[PDB]
Amino acid sequence: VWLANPERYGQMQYRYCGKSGLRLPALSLGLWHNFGHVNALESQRAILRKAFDLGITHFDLANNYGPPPGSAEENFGRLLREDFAAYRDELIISTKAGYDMWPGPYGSGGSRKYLLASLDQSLKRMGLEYVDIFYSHRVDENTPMEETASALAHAVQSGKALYVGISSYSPERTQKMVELLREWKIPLLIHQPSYNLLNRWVDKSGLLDTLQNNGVGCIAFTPLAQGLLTGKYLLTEANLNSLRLLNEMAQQRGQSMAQMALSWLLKDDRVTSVLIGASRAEQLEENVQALNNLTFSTKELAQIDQHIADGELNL
Amino acid sequence: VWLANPERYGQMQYRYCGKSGLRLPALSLGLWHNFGHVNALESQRAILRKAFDLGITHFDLANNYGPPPGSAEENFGRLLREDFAAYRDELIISTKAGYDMWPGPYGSGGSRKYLLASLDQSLKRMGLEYVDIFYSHRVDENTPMEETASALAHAVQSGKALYVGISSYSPERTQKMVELLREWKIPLLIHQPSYNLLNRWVDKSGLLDTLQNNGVGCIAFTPLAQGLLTGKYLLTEANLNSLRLLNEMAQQRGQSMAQMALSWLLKDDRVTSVLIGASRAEQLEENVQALNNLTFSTKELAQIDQHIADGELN
Amino acid sequence: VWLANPERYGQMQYRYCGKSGLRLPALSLGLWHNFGHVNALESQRAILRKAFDLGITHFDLANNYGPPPGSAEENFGRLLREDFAAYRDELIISTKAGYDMWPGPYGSGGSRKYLLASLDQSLKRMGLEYVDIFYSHRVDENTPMEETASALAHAVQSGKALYVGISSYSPERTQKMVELLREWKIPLLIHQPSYNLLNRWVDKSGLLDTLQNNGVGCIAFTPLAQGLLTGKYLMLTEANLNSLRLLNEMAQQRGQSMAQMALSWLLKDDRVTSVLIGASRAEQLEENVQALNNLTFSTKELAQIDQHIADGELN
Amino acid sequence: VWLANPERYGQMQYRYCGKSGLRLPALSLGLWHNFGHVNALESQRAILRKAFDLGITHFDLANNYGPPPGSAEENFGRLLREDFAAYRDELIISTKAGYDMWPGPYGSGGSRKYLLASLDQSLKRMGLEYVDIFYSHRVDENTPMEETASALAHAVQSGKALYVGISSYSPERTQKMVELLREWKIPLLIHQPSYNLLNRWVDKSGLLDTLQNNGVGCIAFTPLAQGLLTGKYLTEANLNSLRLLNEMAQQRGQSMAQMALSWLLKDDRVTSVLIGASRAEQLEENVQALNNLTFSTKELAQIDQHIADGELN
Ligand SMILES: [Mg+2]
Ligand SMILES: [Mg+2]
Ligand SMILES: [Mg+2]
Ligand SMILES: [Mg+2]
Ligand SMILES: [Mg+2]
Repeated sequence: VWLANPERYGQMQYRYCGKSGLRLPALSLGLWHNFGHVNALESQRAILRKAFDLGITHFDLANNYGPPPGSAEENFGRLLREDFAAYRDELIISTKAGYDMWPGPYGSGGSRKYLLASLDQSLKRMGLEYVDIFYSHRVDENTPMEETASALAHAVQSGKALYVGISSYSPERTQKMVELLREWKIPLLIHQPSYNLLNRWVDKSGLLDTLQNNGVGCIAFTPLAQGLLTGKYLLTEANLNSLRLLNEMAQQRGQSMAQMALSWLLKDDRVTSVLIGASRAEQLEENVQALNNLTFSTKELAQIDQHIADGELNL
Repeated sequence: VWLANPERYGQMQYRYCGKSGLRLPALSLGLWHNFGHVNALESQRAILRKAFDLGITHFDLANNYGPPPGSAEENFGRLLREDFAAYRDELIISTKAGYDMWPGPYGSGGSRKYLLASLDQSLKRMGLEYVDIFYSHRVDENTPMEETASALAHAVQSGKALYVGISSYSPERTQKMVELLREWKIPLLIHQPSYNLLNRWVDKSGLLDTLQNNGVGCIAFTPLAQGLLTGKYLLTEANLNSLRLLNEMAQQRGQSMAQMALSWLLKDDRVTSVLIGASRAEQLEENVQALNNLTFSTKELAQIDQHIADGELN
Repeated sequence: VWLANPERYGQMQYRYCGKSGLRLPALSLGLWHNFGHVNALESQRAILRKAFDLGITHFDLANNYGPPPGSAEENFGRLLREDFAAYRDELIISTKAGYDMWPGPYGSGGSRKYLLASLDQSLKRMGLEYVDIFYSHRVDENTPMEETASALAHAVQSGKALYVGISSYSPERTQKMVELLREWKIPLLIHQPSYNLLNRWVDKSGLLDTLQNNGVGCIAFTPLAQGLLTGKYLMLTEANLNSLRLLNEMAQQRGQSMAQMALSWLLKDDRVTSVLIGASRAEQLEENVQALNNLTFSTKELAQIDQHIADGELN
Repeated sequence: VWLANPERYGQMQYRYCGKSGLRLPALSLGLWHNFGHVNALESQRAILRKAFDLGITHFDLANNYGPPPGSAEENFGRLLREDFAAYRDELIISTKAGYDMWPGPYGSGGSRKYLLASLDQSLKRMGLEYVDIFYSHRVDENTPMEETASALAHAVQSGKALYVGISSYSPERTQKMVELLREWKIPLLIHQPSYNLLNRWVDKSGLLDTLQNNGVGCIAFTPLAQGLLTGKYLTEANLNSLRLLNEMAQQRGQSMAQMALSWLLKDDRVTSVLIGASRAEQLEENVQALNNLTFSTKELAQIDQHIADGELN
């Protein structure tokens, strides 16, 4: 019998997701790694318990997370049953379909066949009646967006998803999805782009403007650029020199490199949340302290950008 | 085996709820207090049985009623199983979501997540396939009403609620909710404001007009002003003085103070029902007698208001 | 094990119901009487089996048929399970709600509460997943027809009724229900009025114009005027009886019983989809279906029939 | 325990169905014959396993396939449970209602009663929660198309079919069905007409254009004209011209059947051809039609002349 920390909601910051009434914690837990069959369940159990004890109420999955595919959803489902039976209505659970999941022409893409069959598979693996958010995981240029939208719509109408999201859609395609969903009287809840210090496509492309204009939230995937924006590597000598200079700016702020990278994303109120792909419980404890310093000077932002340019860190 | 009073429908007055074809008893039972795990089930049983024997067919609940939260729904569900198994289709059962119910950001307010997870919890606690009326229990300024309305609409489309209501919404927000639900071809059935002799926000604000203009019914919550209108207290000296003068008017009518307060709400067609929160069976027998004198003269209505103004009883 | 007549579809006439693709037998069986707990089930069984062996595929019920109320549905459900388990998809089963069924304010009228609670009760009594036609049984002036229509629409969308009907609605109210159901993209299937030789409200009112203009079928209730148009009575006046005697003489000249002529008269053209026969024994069905052998009337005969009705004051 | 061929997706060609995102294999398996209660289940099993091993992921049924009616659905359902329990999400399974299925006024045609009762029967026989495509199997001139379309829409909204199709509808009635389903926000996925070298109503009539303009797929039923466009073989004149067509196939390095299938698949106007195989080896043979999908103008003219001259229509 496990009792979550009674003070779990006392320190975490929650942000409304776009124009919706749904509040996400400013850091959410992603299950892309660390939750497959290659990872001991004991380590997974410690990560989920620590996340919820820190107030992290959103756990982001996809059909193909593991490895092998599906196994993150299976393991999460087991841990939900063991440790979170009383707490499911305090959690926001997502999953997704769009990348390669199972073999053959219906195991990938944006088709109604793949999306609705995959959703049914994910619900069965996780042992849930519904997910809080179902995403289209990526753009399928070969399926008309009307088909994809109408599948997202069916998942909501049929009670298998409370809300729907998209991931890695351009501003123009985001706009079209919002309009198509509005035909079914469903607001697009949320967009999940890759977004961090080193990958600024969402600001350059004007995605953040499209999202605010349509009241859609934004949750940053790979906010730590897969370990580049942590202590980890402290590729080219110029890259590393600029990473060292960024780490010095973080130290000036009393922050770790990772904390500053997360604070940097959470400086825009147009970012709803940042997805932390934590591999041990201590990482969550350290990352959430980013919330202690969310302001940057003009000079700081200019210097950050200048170090990124110098080191050619825009990969 | 319990057999309800065969004459239960013979005396109660029923009112159509706004423009709808649903008839509510002019007095309904509210379960805000008295039905928690802190109250013995035998006392609850005797209240529910008496209410139905008097023709009271509408039982009003909300997710957080108890204490603790959820326990009034649980206890009601047990009693429905034990005593009302043959009668469920003779009852109108409501519940609601909006106030704090469970910890964290999804346990309060107007979101789709909270309303729909809460409704599922309530149906499970009560052992019901659906409720007859599902409410948004209060305004959430931080959820768009489009979202709250769509969640109510989903509850109806999916067969978990027959009708929908709102509680404590301004006239402007109530109008907007009527419009938003009409986009789903669902009429807003009912609004549950606080309304009694001493608190007439619904009238001054224009809400009663908004409800009639849209065919929405009105069920008065705290019609006895939480004891102020029962002579429980017979507060400033001028308050107390005006309460005693009100009680004298009641006595001139052959009524208790509680009975006059209820008759006053029921004096015309602007109120569908008044929600009585009984702690014992006898209170119900006494309150339903209000129906024997629903008439007030112009002079009586003026003198009531004068006493209230004089005592600053607003 | 009971095997229905292999030749059952060979002689019955079927009529498309209004503009729809649903074909009703020109004679249907109604369970208004003879199917209550006051009637032995062996008698009921003989009636249903005979009906179906004659090609009568439409069995018309209502929540309150018995007595007591609901017992016709229960008895029918038992016989369906015992004798018609392989034949349900060959049957058109209807039920209704609108008259007094259970005590109190939700047990009568047109409200969404009553209609939807009642349809659940009926499906449980009959042991069916759905009925083929669900009716509003009568007008409720105190429920808006938008509420009654929405209730019927919900029965269809939820899969508990394939089609919907109304009974005893005026032309103007019929037209409104058609428009209201069309907002849900549902056509009104059918109208069940009382209609027979002695009761021509449907003609005189304009109902038959409304039904044709909107493609709604018409199923005649009490086509034998509760025994007035049979052998039974040959309180009624001497003038009434004299005219009924002369009508029976007309029937005999056509080689028909009075009941057969009364049924042929309704079915003489395409304004009536079916006539509801309320048989109390198997033989009655055999006799009534033979009305189909003579559906033609001359202009002189029609005028003569009306004259005897006027002379005898039989309206 | 049966393990499908790991290389099954490596050679088959898949075509997007109309404007949709659903990819059908260029050859699909039809179960019109060979899957009845008159056919041993071991032979059916070998056929379905071979199909899937070749990458044929679409299996096309209808209520009344057998004989007796319903039996193809029942047998396919058994083989799905035995051999394809892990693979159902890789399959596209259709069924249909429209022709004579059961006795009486509700057992044929286009009515909501028939289509929805029939789909429930088909799901039960097959042991499926839903089919991937549900068809109206033929035109019913006595049911308003609004009724048929609404019943197809209900099958989709209720989760009993992912997509909807029609079969043997004129271009005018096709166009009407597309419009009616669009009122329900459902795209017509696919049309299944009879189409082969000897039967070109779909081209003559304007249908292929109607399908193209509305983004609807086209799957050819009886692509081998019921054995006429194979080795198998009614007049002396007919037989003469079938001999000559066979020579043209031999020039291309094809059997008559391979050429007849290549001819349908020669351009993008056909999504798939429905093969009704009676033994596994036929499928191995027919799939090689994909090796040669090109025809010169001279071949195309010569084919047509042999058919003209032989009376083959
Ligand atoms: Mg696994
Ligand atoms: Mg364990
Ligand atoms: Mg007990
Ligand atoms: Mg028996
Ligand atoms: Mg076997």
